[PDB]
Amino acid sequence: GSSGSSGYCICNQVSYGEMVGCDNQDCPIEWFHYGCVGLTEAPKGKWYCPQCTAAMKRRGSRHKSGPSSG
Ligand SMILES: [Zn+2]
Ligand SMILES: [Zn+2]
Repeated sequence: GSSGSSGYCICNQVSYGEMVGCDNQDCPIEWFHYGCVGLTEAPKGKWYCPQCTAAMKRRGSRHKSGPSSG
């Protein structure tokens, strides 16, 4: 059993250093490192973690989620 860190960022590490809270409160992390996501500096506009933008993108165009059979 590995205990100690709260595992937040995608790297499964504690929430330290300059972190950017995902705009989507629903986000399971809502906290990613700047070096992990690549943010030399705070985002002027709205910033969405790579975990959401990936999901939202699929839901957008080609929104076809039917029954899995075959
Ligand atoms: Zn990280
Ligand atoms: Zn997110």
